[PDB]
Amino acid sequence: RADFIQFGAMIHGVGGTTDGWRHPDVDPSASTNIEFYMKKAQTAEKGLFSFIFIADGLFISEKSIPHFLNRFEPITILSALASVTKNIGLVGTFSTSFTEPFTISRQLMSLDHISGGRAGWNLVTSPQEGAARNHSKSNLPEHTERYEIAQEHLDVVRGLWNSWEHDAFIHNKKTGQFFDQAKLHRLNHKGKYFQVEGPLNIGRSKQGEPVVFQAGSSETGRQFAAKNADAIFTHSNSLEETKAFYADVKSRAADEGRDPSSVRIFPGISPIVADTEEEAEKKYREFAELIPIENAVTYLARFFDDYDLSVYPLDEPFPDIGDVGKNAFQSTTDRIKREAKARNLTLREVAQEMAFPRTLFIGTPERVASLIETWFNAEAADGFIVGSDIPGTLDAFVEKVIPILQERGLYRQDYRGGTLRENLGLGIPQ
Amino acid sequence: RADFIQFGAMIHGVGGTTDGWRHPDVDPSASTNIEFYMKKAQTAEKGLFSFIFIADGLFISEKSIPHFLNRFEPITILSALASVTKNIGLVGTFSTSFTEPFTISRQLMSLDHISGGRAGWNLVTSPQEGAARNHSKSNLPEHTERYEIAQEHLDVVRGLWNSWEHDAFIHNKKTGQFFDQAKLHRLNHKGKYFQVEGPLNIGRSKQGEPVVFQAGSSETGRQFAAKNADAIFTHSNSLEETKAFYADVKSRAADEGRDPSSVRIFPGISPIVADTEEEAEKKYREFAELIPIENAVTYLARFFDDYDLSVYPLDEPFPDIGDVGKNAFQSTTDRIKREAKARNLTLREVAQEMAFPRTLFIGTPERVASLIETWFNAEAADGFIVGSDIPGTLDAFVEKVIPILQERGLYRQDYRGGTLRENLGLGIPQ
Repeated sequence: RADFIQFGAMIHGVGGTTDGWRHPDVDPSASTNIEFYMKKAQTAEKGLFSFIFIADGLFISEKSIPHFLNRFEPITILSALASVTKNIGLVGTFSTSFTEPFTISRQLMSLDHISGGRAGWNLVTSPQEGAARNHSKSNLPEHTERYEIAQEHLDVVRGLWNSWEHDAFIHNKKTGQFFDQAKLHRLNHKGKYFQVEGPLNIGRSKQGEPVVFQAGSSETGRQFAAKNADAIFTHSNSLEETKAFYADVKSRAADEGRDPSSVRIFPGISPIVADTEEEAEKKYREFAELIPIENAVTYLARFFDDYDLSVYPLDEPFPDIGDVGKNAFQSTTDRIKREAKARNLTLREVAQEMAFPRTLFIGTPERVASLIETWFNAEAADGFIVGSDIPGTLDAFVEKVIPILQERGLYRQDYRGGTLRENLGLGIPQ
Repeated sequence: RADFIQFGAMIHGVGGTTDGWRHPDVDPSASTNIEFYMKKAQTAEKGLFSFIFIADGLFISEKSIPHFLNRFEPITILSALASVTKNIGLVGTFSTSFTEPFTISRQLMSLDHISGGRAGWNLVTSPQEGAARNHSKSNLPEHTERYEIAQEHLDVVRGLWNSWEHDAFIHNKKTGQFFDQAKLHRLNHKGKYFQVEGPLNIGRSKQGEPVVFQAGSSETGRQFAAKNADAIFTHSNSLEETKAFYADVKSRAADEGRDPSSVRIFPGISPIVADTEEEAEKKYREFAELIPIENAVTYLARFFDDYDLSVYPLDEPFPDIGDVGKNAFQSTTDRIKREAKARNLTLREVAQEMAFPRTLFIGTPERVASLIETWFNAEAADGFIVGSDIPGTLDAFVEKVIPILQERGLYRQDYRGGTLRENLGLGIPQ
């Protein structure tokens, strides 16, 4: 391909699982540990990653995963990371549901100035229902209305970012003209959900304004992202599904009058790289074995409801149970039955793999680089957002996979520039 | 006195005046210049200052002073400064009028974790009226209602900060107990202005929770600050007025059932320190002369409305105009008349001094240290918040005034600790 592949690094504290933090290598305080976040950010920058990504959440219970219980908030951790990094982008999740767009617009643009033009906004339209009750609302608006709110919120945020033209600040000490008043613009916005006069009290950044990311998956969300986003996150459940998503979103973007190459699609992967196939599998198994087996069998039991799995000896082959019946997730049960037979899995192993599935992107650096190249050449991805919950995985990826991609001409030898737009290959608007 | 005096440093970009940025020494981009903010923060830390302070604003027009037009937002710049400082506090202005307390609570507590327990909140109840129209409101609530909103907002913020007990996170890998569920508390708040279920998704910091600052000056604001604040900002218009403010607020705090020593009162000063009296006066005059004289005479004309000041030659003594009449600011006009006669000021000089008054805290390091000691011993101040708009003033203060205060036993030789509470002399609540 003519362009280069890009990577982002999701920094996610003690990770996305219930029990991964119990591994001997995991620092259980990682989610509020500034050293952990700084070290991961600098590892990603060493790998020339275009950005780091901080997810977010606004509602928890006693059953939330450990990372969700106690974690940094995104604009603060990204601003702190700006001071100890140089070129890597800083992408944070903020919802359109609660905060006023003037506040979000200021905070993102301020990060964009602090960082020299590296800010990005992952826009979330639909938080958990319970989040409404943390923000003085009885309930969230309905799906359709949440996307109308999000469109108006984003329009106001981008309108405010353009309050000042890029050359508005003359700073002429001799004449006393600090700014050119013809280059200052009030928004004067009076919409259904927001009324915002302006102007914003911060000007254009070195990349013009922050980059917008979105992870819309529904019909409505795919269309919203194709209309509005610079980059789109998606899943990597299969090459076929991701290829279909990519083609659909790129087509929708053309329908909206955009150049499809200006929308960069980033599936999420969590690769497990080791020097040998067996070593990588051993690392996967160490983490899959952390789940309390009774919890995994109980969750497995949801797909074989007509049986008590407790009578089956754990360390014997998975039973030829399953029959047919009919459950809302029955095609799941036949994939489970087929995999268990294909690899002669025990009941314990089936339970463990269901609680923590094995990534396709597992094995030698050469295999993982080749898979990544294949997805890139197949137009399933313009890049990947790399998770690294298992300790050492980001370091292994940067040290071992990146040099192969560089040697094959798919990855740059150094940063293209100092702004997120430049490193993603986007133009800067004014 | 038995305690030590403390200082904060207000970092304020190109400063608080209309024309100070035109001085040859001022960087006119300072207000969005990360290097400027980092250098000032590190100078204050060199001086063992207990905190830096970032003011804020939420509404501008073409006539706003240059710093207000284009400036960092506080939580972002404070988080960026956390990474490049060690012990100094990080105090930011946020209003209770627009943002939900869950958001403010998270962002402040996240800064408190990033920084190791150095966050502070300057709580503003009453922003400019125009700010309402930047946040989807027709108008701000009335004075009384703004303070009721602020009380409920603060109560929710502090309630959320106590969602987790300080020892809630067990992190027991062997048992799988990440937290003690008996040490997690929902707020379940249902008030007039806010409804917030909780819990917050971040735990206690190394100082428990952030410190609250307030600058209430009205009867209502003084009472609100005495009830709620750990530290209070005020003006330094005269020793007598500041002494009266100090005694009043300390008495109100005792009325609210608090130990008055747990409320630290910080008047604001902008000292101009030089090796000689004449050198310091020369620096003052360089900045006072920057104002376009027609603008200063026009503003001066508001106190002598029954005369055209344009007929009076600029460089002759100030005219014996003024008579009596009666204007809402007439006692001002007699102070002006009396000063102009006392120092034989020209019309130009009177205009310049009105546009930019000369601080009492001007002159040699020995004079400025002695004045500061006098205000401290007179119980006008527990410390001062130091402005340094004139380039070099913070450096001169740190290099020349601080060592005198240390030699006289009024200032520590090193930081008391790494948290803002410790350095202010406050206890930590749990």
